[PDB]
Amino acid sequence: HMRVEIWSDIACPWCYVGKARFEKALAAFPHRDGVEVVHRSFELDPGRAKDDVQPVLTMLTAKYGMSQEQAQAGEDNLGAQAAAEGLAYRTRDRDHGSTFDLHRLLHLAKERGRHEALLDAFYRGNFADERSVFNDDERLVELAVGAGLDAEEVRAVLADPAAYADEVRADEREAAQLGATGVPFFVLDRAYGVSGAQPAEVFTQALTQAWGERTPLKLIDAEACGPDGCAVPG
Amino acid sequence: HMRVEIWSDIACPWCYVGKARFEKALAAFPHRDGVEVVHRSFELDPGRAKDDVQPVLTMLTAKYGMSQEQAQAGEDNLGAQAAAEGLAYRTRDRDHGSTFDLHRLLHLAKERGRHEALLDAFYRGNFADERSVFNDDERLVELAVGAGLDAEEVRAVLADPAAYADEVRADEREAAQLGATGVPFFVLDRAYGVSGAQPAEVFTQALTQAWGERTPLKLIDAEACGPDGCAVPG
Ligand code: NA
Ligand code: NA
Repeated sequence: HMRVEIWSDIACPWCYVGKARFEKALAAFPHRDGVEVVHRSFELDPGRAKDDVQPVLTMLTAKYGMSQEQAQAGEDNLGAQAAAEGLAYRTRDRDHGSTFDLHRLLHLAKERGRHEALLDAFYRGNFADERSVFNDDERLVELAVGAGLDAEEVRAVLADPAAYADEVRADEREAAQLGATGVPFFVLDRAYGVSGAQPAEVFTQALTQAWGERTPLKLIDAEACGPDGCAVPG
Repeated sequence: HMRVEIWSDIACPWCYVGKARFEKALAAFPHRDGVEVVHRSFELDPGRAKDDVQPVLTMLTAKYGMSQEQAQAGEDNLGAQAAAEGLAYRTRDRDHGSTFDLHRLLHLAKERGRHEALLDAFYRGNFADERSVFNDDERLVELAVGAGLDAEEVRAVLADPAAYADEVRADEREAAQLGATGVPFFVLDRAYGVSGAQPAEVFTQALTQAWGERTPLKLIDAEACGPDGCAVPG
């Protein structure tokens, strides 16, 4: 088979839309049975302070020198494209903050086999839900418990800043080495990079090309165990 | 970086010796910091019955039409090569059996971040230890608890045959697709296959070649979030 790695941040509307687009493409791919999907941490703003939560629309108009009209229109468009993938998406009063701790908790999840459940919870918590996922540990606890995780434990991870920090940074490091400066970023078989919330069409194409072009392995050759037992040479 | 996947069985003396040889090679590799090692299930005898435990030396002489002298000599040699890697290895009275349940428990471990600890425990339980790891659930419980895992839980996995069965078969399936018919089998970056307990020299070589020859990714190209925010095109 082959592996598809997907770098994303929770505070990234196209990561949320692009995940659904990819999954839709994957479900129509002829070798979906041979594909493993691995989610990977990325922070769009790793330097941001935990207590720095801002309204999205303020951020667009203030931080990006864009009009309020234009800000609203981008969000309306994102709401339309989210609906079209079967995702809820609030087009008003969204907020934005640091995701570092969310990512540490995603690694707790990845190591409780619940990675995709907590990822979807956090996305839902962010984009579908009026309550903030930022600077609110009890919110993360509730979202995490809802995803199957244990609470005393999720709390221990949140209480201990070093808990899973290495793992978050290592994912971020790997993305930086692979050339990604923006998410979502999809790496198909460590041969092809796909960037942004592409049409399921492109994703389908990317899967097929990536699959199609894997050459058999190149061997280097000694003692082994095989259908007729183990070696005894020296 | 890059990933190195290692297929092995617990009832495989060269898997045990080859793991140590690889690790030794990895520790002297200039880009060890960029390598992720993932362990993968393989059963040399998946059809074997849980209650079918045999002395190794009987198996060699009876099942492989080899002399008893020769059987003992292979084991003595394996004991020497194990010592040379810092591994204990009993050259007498080893037994051999089904590993299916061990592999299911390794997947429990992989999903408690304790994969390498339980792998080394099971190897030690098999090759260093006079007590059998085969057809003895309480032994597996003890070995598993010693490796950091929870007991009521390890027992639930052992009580439920379907627990992690899919995961074991999927690893075995992948090995079969990659052409492996014997272990240990090392796949470096999905580009190079290395088979058997090779000299750390070859492993070093394999790492270097595999690392050296990764070409940058090929991209296919849309909306993303990046250093200057998120897209708004349509
Ligand atoms: Na929210
Ligand atoms: Na033993």
